[PDB]
Amino acid sequence: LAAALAQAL
Ligand SMILES: *NNC(=O)c1ccc(-c2ccc(C(N)=O)cn2)nc1
Repeated sequence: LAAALAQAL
């Protein structure tokens, strides 16, 4: 989950 969101950066 973190990675899925983190992609924004
Ligand atoms: N918001 N951007 C990111 O989080 C992000 C962009 C690109 C990459 C990345 C990682 C690894 C490679 C490689 N060829 O090993 C290339 N680009 N990470 C994060």
